[PDB]
Amino acid sequence: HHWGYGKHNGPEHWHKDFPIAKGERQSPVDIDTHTAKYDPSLKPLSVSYDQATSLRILNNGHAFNVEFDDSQDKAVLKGGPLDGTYRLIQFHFHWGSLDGQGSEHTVDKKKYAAELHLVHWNTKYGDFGKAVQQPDGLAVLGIFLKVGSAKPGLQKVVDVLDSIKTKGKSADFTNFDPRGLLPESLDYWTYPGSLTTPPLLECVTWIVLKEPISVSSEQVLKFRKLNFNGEGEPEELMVDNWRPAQPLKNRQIKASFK
Ligand SMILES: NS(=O)(=O)c1ccc(Cl)s1
Ligand code: NA
Ligand code: NA
Ligand SMILES: [Zn+2]
Repeated sequence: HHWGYGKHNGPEHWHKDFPIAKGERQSPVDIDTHTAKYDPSLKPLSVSYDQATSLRILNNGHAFNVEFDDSQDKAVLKGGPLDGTYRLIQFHFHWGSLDGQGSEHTVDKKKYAAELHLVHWNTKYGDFGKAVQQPDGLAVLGIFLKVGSAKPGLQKVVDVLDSIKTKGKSADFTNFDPRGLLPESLDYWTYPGSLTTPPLLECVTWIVLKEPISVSSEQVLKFRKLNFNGEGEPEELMVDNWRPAQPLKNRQIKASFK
């Protein structure tokens, strides 16, 4: 037994090994757009990715991670709701078996085909491992994907997936520019939450962009050819690797835009 996204190990089972799954600040949530309040004290988001150094791409049996050098302030997120500098460590996606599902956050109950998470840690805590012991340790930039026209800046990711088909495979992945994954607008919603995979730690300031990016049907079809299993094991397609919306509890979602 190990956690996953199947009938016997999926989100309804996670609380048995990770009791915080039933906690007070779990993610994702539904973003009810009429209940979210504009906050004039929020700042524009500052995304500084010009000096990013990607290193490697890894199939971890749950998703694929594109990893970055986080030993200096090379790719950072400031401003917005944040009171510090947050360094990019990795990005990954969640996606569906069908175009009508796959996102973790929803917007007025609408599901997108996929969701991109750019994961950053607060530099005042020194390393990612210490940051995930803190209530303000992480900031995750979430971006919705809809199916339509292709996203050119995603294609290098699509094309390497053949070399990391199965759990545990990694490949060199240098000189990837994450600026190619952003929409035009940086307008956002924000709320306090958690990692959406075990260990489900309640360390995250979520920043979810209002504008989706559009990717082609062929791009998301290639995500769906990945495998949850290892090489030489029975093939189980890596699809529907999303957690559903969780109770909002005593939280307020704020909007950067009126
Ligand atoms: N899915 S997420 O909350 O971005 C996340 C899961 C594990 C991480 Cl490390 S970051
Ligand atoms: Na509100
Ligand atoms: Na270094
Ligand atoms: Zn995620």
